[PDB]
Amino acid sequence: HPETLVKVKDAEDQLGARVGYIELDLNSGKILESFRPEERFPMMSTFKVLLCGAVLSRVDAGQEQLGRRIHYSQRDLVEYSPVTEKHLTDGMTVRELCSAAITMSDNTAANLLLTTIGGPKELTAFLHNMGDHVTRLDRWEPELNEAIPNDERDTTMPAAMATTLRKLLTGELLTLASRQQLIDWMEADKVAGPLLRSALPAGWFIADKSGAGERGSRGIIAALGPDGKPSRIVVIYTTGSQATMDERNRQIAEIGASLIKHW
Ligand SMILES: N#C/C(=C/Nc1ccc(Nc2ccccc2)cc1)c1nn[nH]n1
Ligand SMILES: N#C/C(=C/Nc1ccc(Nc2ccccc2)cc1)c1nn[nH]n1
Repeated sequence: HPETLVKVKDAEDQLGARVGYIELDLNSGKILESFRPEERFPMMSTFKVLLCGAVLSRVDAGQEQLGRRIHYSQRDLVEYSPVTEKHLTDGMTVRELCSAAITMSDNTAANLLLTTIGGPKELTAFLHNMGDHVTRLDRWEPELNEAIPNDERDTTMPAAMATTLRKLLTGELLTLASRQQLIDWMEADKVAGPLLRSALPAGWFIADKSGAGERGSRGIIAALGPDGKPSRIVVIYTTGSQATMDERNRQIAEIGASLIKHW
């Protein structure tokens, strides 16, 4: 609804940054609303959903098993690895690693899983092969969050990301088992999900993955709807802001309030 585009432009004014925004009907894929749909923004940890989509595609093809145990060492740990740093001794299964990557944004889990699929080049190839010709992963955690201005490494476009997430959650790319697991991991997000669930009306469904990078970069991808069922995908990215979190969070509050008011 254009009143939500007003809030998006309000956010650009107040944040001093570019905001990219899409609402997509989950059933048809129709763009309901867009702002900078085909500009590039760093994905940050929102890529971890696409990563686990590629992992589940391999599980579906018998190329991977969710219960396969992965071992690793102290020198593999990168910044912000709250789950993996506790299983050097135990190791973790593929399923636990996707859970940690998606619900806790665990960076080492993401890097372990990237290795399993062939690295950033193969994630990019997976995306291209499902019709996303622009989303690209180039680097590993934590460098892929660098967000250098004008750098196209590790970026998506809001519209491509929205279309890609709809395909993963509801298209024929993944089996029913896999598409349900992917959305279940997103529904269990511990980072942004509890805040969004609190803010939405009672009983709403939300499944999401957020990300944060350098240089003010932030983003969220989400499937949400009333009455316990998702019916829309919403993608928001921003980069370039020097605002703190107070001002940033007031801005998303305003966009989200409008999205719901005009649903
Ligand atoms: N201020 C401002 C900006 C607004 N852009 C924008 C882009 C698309 C729309 N689209 C729109 C569609 C229906 C009703 C009303 C509006 C509305 C606003 C802007 N700044 N830089 N690029 N766009
Ligand atoms: N504070 C505050 C408010 C923010 N609430 C709100 C409402 C809906 C959302 N939901 C949301 C979902 C996806 C992307 C972005 C946001 C997020 C926040 C508010 N003011 N009036 N109504 N809600």
